[PDB]
Amino acid sequence: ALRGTVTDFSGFDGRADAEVLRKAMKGLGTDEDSILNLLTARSNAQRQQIAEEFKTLFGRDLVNDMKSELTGKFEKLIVALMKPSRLYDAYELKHALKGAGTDEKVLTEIIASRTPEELRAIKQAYEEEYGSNLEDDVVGDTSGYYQRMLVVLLQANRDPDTAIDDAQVELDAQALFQAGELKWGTDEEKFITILGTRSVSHLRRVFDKYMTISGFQIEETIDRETSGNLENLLLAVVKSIRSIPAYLAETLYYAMKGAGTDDHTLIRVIVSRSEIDLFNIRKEFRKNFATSLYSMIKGDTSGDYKKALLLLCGGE
Ligand SMILES: [Ca+2]
Ligand SMILES: [Ca+2]
Ligand SMILES: [Ca+2]
Ligand SMILES: [Ca+2]
Ligand SMILES: [Ca+2]
Ligand SMILES: [Ca+2]
Ligand SMILES: [Ca+2]
Repeated sequence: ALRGTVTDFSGFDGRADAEVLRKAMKGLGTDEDSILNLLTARSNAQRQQIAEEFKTLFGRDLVNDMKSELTGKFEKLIVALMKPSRLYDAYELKHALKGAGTDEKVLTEIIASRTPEELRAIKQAYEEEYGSNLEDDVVGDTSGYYQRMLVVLLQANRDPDTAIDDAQVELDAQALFQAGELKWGTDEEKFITILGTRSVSHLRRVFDKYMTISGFQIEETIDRETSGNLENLLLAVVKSIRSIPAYLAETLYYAMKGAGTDDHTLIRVIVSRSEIDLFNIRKEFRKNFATSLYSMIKGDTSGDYKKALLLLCGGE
């Protein structure tokens, strides 16, 4: 089913690539284009082996040398590209959570779209890297039913997908209907429990059944019932339940639609998904916005940043 756009380079020689990169950085100036070109064509695992070889040949740290060399967006992109896969989401969440700053955009995006298996992996990689517990960090920086919905999701405890029980499907669509539209106010506790714990395939049936009973798609009710971060988060969760690729594709579209470019989100989703499902994300993107992702990136960005980004997307 899923497909990323970056694979392992056949005929990889770690040590040959470290020499290319030394040479691209040695002395006056920088050859961005050999870096760019070499690195968007190696898998993340291969980038780690290259970083190892560079260190045993030159006693130098590859990423440190690269960030003295490079600047701006392209620096940020090559650095994200060099982050170990198993550490990148942990890193982005730690960086969303920190200082005064908490950036709900990133927290909502990662935690709503990662599977239980990935949230487990992420929670383990965060405490082992940052010496703080992820849940405790989120709680500390968030409030309300937004906070609670993130903790539910952080339990990575969604029900398995067994066979569908149609009475349960009816029972949950009716409960959501009584919790929001038939309610003066909203029973957010009900929404967080059903949306937060039920298996994915059962929620796909609930959403349709909800449509049938109410005449509304669940998104429309979420929008009528809730405001702010919690609205944002429940929308993100619902979208991810129907399709993580499609959700991420519209995260992308909106980063670079809104006049400027949310370079942070562009780098973050392209790099995070490049070996998971970025192919399928480009599919959902062509389907819904009637542009190729390539064409939209090619026009919203520039330089070596644009070149690297397009080599990572691929497409026609
Ligand atoms: Ca140099
Ligand atoms: Ca720099
Ligand atoms: Ca904070
Ligand atoms: Ca709190
Ligand atoms: Ca209501
Ligand atoms: Ca609203
Ligand atoms: Ca734009």
